[PDB]
Amino acid sequence: EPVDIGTGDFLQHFSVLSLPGSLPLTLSRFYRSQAKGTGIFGPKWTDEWSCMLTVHGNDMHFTNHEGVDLYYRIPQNGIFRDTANSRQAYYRLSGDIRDELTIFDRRSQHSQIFSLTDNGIYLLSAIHDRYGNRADFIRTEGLLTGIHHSDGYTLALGWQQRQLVSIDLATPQRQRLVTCHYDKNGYLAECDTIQFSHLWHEYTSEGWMTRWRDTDKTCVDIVYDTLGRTVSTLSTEGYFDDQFLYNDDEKCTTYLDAEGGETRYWYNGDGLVTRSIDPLGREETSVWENTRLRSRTDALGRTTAYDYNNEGEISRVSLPGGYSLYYDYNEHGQLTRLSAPGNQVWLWEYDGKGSMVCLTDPQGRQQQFSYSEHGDLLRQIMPNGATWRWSHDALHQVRATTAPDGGVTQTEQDILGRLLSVKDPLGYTTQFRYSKNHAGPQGSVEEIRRPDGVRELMRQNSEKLPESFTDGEGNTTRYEYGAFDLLTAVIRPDGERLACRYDKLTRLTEITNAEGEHYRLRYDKAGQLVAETDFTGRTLTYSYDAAGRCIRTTFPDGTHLNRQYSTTDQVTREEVAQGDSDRVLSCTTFIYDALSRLTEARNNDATVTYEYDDASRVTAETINGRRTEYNYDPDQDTVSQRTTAGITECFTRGLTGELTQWQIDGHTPLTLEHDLRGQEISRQSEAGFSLRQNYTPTGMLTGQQAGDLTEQNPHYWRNNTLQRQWLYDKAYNLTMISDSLRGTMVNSVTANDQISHATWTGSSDIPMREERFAYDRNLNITRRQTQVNGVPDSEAYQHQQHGRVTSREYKAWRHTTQFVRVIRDEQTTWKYDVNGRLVEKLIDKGGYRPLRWRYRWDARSQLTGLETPEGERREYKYDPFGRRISKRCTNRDRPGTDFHWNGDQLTEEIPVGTDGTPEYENAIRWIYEPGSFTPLARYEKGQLHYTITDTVGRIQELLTEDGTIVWRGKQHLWGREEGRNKDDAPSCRLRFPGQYEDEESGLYYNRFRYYDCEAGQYLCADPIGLRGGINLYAYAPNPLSWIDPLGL
Repeated sequence: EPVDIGTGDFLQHFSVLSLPGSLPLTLSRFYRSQAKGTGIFGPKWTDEWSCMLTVHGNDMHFTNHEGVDLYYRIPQNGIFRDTANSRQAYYRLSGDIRDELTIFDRRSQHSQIFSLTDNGIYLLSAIHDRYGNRADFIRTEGLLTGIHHSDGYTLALGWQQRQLVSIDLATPQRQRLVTCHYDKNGYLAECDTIQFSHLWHEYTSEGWMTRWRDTDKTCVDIVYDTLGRTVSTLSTEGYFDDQFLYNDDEKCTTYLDAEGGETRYWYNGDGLVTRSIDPLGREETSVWENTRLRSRTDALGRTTAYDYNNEGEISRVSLPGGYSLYYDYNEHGQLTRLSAPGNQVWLWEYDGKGSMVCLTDPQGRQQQFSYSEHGDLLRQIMPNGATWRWSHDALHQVRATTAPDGGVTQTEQDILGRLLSVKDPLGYTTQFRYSKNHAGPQGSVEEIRRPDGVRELMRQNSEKLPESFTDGEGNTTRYEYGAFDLLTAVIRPDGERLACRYDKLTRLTEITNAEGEHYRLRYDKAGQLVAETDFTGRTLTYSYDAAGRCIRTTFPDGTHLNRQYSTTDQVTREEVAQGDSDRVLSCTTFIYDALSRLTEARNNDATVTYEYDDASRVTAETINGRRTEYNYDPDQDTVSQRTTAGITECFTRGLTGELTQWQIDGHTPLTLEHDLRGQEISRQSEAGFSLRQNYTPTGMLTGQQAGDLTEQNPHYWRNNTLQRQWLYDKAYNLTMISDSLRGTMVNSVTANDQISHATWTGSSDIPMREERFAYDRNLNITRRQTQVNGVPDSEAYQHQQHGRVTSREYKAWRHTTQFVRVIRDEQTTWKYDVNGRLVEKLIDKGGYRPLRWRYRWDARSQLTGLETPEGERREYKYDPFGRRISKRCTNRDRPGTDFHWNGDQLTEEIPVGTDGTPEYENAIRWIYEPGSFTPLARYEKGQLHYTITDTVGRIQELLTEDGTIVWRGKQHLWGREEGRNKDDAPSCRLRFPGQYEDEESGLYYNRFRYYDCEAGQYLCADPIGLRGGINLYAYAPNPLSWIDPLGL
């Protein structure tokens, strides 16, 4: 909003200064081209330090920080008392005109004092709160020259020929905050601020701003008509080449944006818009009542209404769909009650100074807050008794926090509020140093000193935007910007560029990856994304309704995905149609209750229902008849008990909400301990299972010990102990693993933090097994070579096209005695359909019959069918949320598997006989904490196994309750599992978080996509597009650093 539609005013509002304290001191500057007001920054600019009351006849005129005028009738006795004006009722004027006048703001509980000067004028002399925190304004020769804050600092304002040139922090420290210059006519020409922007301005003789610019890329030219109305803008880089048309007879203003769109506004006598029509013809109307908004109706006809109480606050909001929100206040305008549908009520209680001392939630639970005399929050008591405490520095910023467990976190900040140091409950200190660029452009550097010795650098440019980041190993990422602070380039530590380009309204239209290929986006006249074409040339098209809700997505093959919405913008129905026939191939329904809570989702393959309690907490999720029930801790809203098929689990949590005990089906419980930083140091079962874990100064998981709790009986726990250690480089890449069961692993990483060499060694210094990796410009795998005992074992080179693997050569060697000869030689080719889905993988094994895989998909790019080299057919089905619920062999003698879920967690794999009968009594239950993707236990036929997981949450060991190691994982870098376990050992198909191995394909099912752990890629494009990254097929650049549990 650069232009006031109701007047044609050019408008600008910029932050100037923001000083922390008990009473925060904030300053800004507001510009209006046709304004007549003056502030501390000269004519045409207004500010919060220049408000004044002036006598006009029998009225007092209040001039606020925008130049708006509110009138107050002077009482017969000349004494104001809680006097208000309905146009802005939150302002309350009190006081005798012969003494001093006070404006109380009901919105903030702050007060402004105005003192008599000259010609019936009351200038701003103080600001204070209800605790007495006060800022005094000192004026000499009529000019504001000093400010004294009760926290203990002072400001000095420097004037030259009655023009403000400087604002300085004077005591207890001397610091320049703002510097100003003016043109030949006295208008503010330049304003450099220490915390915010540094801008220049140019004006006509009347003060009409014809140009403004920043320090580098932004420069805008504004043109006015003879009446002072803004008619055009244009930035030097082309952005916002806009025009403005005015029809004062019709009271209509037209906005012609730089991309050909036309927006018409109809305004009232107060300049408020009563009706607008957007570039697509969509209309929105508003009803005003003396500058007070009473209703608003969108293009769909949905109306939101606002009622008000006798004091000017909103008392009722009527929402589309019959929902109303009620607001009640105390005599000072502080919200004391909020009433929402579903009989949800919040209560706030205030003491004599306006401090919020007690909050009552809809369930009647109370939170008590205790304050100091000057308003500092000192203590908070939660419903369960958990107590937080805070102390504060001289500027009333928090300097120490005591957690419910007594752990203390100390923070230190400077006068500008920048963080200087942090000492955690275990005494580890991180330091932050800042330094300004005194030479050249106005850059700055921030250095981070971590308690492990790591030093990191964070540089800013003259626009105070991130310019570069250098990690603890010296790798530097750089950033470049255009006008309006648009990110135009990212330069990776390896030197490669990622570029972005925008249209004349600053909407992103093109991304260029390091390879040089382009991802393009197209918009309609209203800014809605109507098309996008990825690097593979695949185009999707979108359609929206009158409220901007996407109602159709069109795929290259012709299919449409239609969506219908309820009045509350919730998807009620989804449909799949094909081509020119609007024939429905499938439909998915979503049903909601009277509180708009999803109660049933249904497609052709699954029905999912949800039950709720009065607090809208999910108490039951059912999937095709399989019901999981929940109970909740009454104080923490955490799951305290869950049951599926008669098997009940119990969750016990501490004051902070940490898991302290877990128990299932009457088995011996699992108890867990945490340290003062909240990190788990041990978990334990009296049956015998025991696991200790320790962390680095920055919280890295770095040590694990299992078995022999007290080192009392090493002979008894022989072959049932584990010592594991993880070491990291100064960029926090996992570079070394010590594992008492497997050996030692050493990793080398690239500047992109990608592993280029991984070596496992056991008892011989020569590495037993090595993996060597190379990557292309998009950080996708190219080369993989393996070595066994220092002998070349196999070599593969895969080739990407448009970011997805297309072909690969592979060869393997047999070792003769010292010689090597090729014993396997094969080329693989990948083939994708026009929608970006892998449809064929063909392996030409030289000297053999070819091996071919074929994949069938649905319109949502879900893998519905798989054909093997032998001709067998597997089939998969998914619920309305994309959760695979079943797996069937459609043409052989292979038992199927049903899948049960809790939210995003695969909780049960249920064997299905060839006659289709599920074997619920043989189900394998995986135990997760709710919301977590890391399993803690496994339950099958009354047998409980505990897990030990690595640094990414992957299972490495399964142990019985008494601590016997039964399963041992062994993986190649990118996830291929190949540990050899006993035949009777429990199966463990879980891999990386969210991944499940299908033994019929070797693929890892990963929620929304299937993962190829050999190519390191997914079998189709990311269904969320750019929102998952610019690598649409890649898994993660480093599989020991990042995870992707949803496959997105």
